[PDB]
Amino acid sequence: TGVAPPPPGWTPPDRTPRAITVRRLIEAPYRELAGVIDPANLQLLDVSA
Amino acid sequence: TGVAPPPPGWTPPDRTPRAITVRRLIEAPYRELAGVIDPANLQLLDVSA
Repeated sequence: TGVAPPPPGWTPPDRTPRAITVRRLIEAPYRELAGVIDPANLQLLDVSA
Repeated sequence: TGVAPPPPGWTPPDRTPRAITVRRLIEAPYRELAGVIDPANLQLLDVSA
């Protein structure tokens, strides 16, 4: 025959999870602990926490 | 013609949010704070809170 069938099917999504390339680790300063931890528990926190 | 078509369609619900007419503001007494706040944080609360 002359005609040919082209690819178009469903084109499944390519989820295939990849590893994260951009990232970072940090230490939480007192600013967040002040606003996310209640005073009663915060005051008992030692300086080395 | 003689016959006429009456309204009945779907009668869409009238959601159309309105403003609240009845309301009030209050100050929470110690009764609720006692039962909703743990003792450790409550005891540190000043008298002016």
